[PDB]
Amino acid sequence: KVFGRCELAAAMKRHGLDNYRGYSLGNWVCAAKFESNFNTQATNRNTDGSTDYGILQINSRWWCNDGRTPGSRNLCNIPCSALLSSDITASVNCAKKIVSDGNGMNAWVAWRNRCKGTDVQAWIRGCRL
Repeated sequence: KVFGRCELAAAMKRHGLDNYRGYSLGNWVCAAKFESNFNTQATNRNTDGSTDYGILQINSRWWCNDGRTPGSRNLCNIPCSALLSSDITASVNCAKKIVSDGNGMNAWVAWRNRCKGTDVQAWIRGCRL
């Protein structure tokens, strides 16, 4: 399901991502905007061979099991097929973990190269929350 912008912003807010670990809603929206275009059915095979999964783009090397990435850890304890569902509960329950590894949101390169240091509250501008 392709989530709108303010549409998504609301799904996160209630799932508990608005100020999780100290990162506002704006950072989260930006993350998936550049990592999937709000598309939750989005996947992308990485060079290392692992694949990214979800509207937050989460690889199977360190966070989920896809049944084809050798050296998997699956620290989230999931299948990566679950980060494709329209319901972003599992892609949120896992994002928290990743942002609590000690790297913060630096985990997402897209955020370190496109959202970090910019006006990110503009991503929730005009949304009724």
